[PDB]
Amino acid sequence: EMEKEFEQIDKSGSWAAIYQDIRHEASDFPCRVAKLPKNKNRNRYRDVSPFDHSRIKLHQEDNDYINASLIKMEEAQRSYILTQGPLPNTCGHFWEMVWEQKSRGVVMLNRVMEKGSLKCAQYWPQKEEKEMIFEDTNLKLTLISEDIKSYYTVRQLELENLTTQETREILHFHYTTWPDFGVPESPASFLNFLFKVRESGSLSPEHGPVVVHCSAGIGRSGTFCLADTCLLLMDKRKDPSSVDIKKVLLDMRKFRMGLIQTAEQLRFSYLAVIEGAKFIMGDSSVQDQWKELSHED
Ligand SMILES: NC(=O)[C@H](CCC(=O)O)NC(=O)c1ccc2cc(C(F)(F)P(=O)(O)O)ccc2c1
Repeated sequence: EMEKEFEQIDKSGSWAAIYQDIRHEASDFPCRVAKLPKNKNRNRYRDVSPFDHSRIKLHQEDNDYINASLIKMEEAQRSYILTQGPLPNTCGHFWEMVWEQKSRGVVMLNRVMEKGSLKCAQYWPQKEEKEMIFEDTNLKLTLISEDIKSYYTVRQLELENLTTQETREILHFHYTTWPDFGVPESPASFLNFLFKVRESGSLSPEHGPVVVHCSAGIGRSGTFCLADTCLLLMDKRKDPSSVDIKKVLLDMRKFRMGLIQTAEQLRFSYLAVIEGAKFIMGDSSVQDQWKELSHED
């Protein structure tokens, strides 16, 4: 029982313990390819690498490496590609990955400038008159429109494979107020963001997996995916009471290491899922409650 467990853990103040027990149970698979001397500059962080069994491969011959993982949730029937914030030298690989995996949406949960350093490279154009070209991967990216809100910006991008001259629309959902190792403003804000992503059609099975990222591609990225997966499960299982957030997070960590970086982020996932459960069990008629509470404007 989810809500019961939440109160139980809250009262005794066991969030750090619960979280740490999860870390101590977390799967462990090799990241041999990530550690090859030729991929050192393709990794943002030394301790954050994709497992070999689930890493996304680039359809390049000389080097198919990119720090990205395919989180394949079998029961929930949803895949997500979690990846690190692109480096100055991996933006072409990033968009290449987007192209080859046929993703339709990209979810950015961090800021290019967090605290005081490159927490991510500026991988999309900021002005529609100044398209970006990644000569290494033969891709062109142009900004078509932007929809700025208080805590998130949604963008329409046109990615073109210059070899094929084929064009595609990519939706970019950027959560601009989620601090590294921090939590969203509230379950409402987060859920308002999640549902807009759901509504765009970016998560549909007719498209490639949505590409989700923050700085390392594990904390905020993990919190986002855990919530979405648990909500999916509560909408599918005979009884949502059976959805164990802890077990869900553990199956996710079989695909990428370090998902959810703080006890507070795990606690927030409980909060987000419980709140989101309300608007899945019929009461969806008042979803606008989140849009109002999130402020948005
Ligand atoms: N300089 C490094 O590469 C060290 C290495 C630490 C070690 O080797 O033990 N690791 C990091 O700097 C390092 C590791 C995980 C992070 C995780 C986050 C994050 F949780 F906020 P995320 O949501 O962006 O994944 C942000 C920054 C993060 C930095």
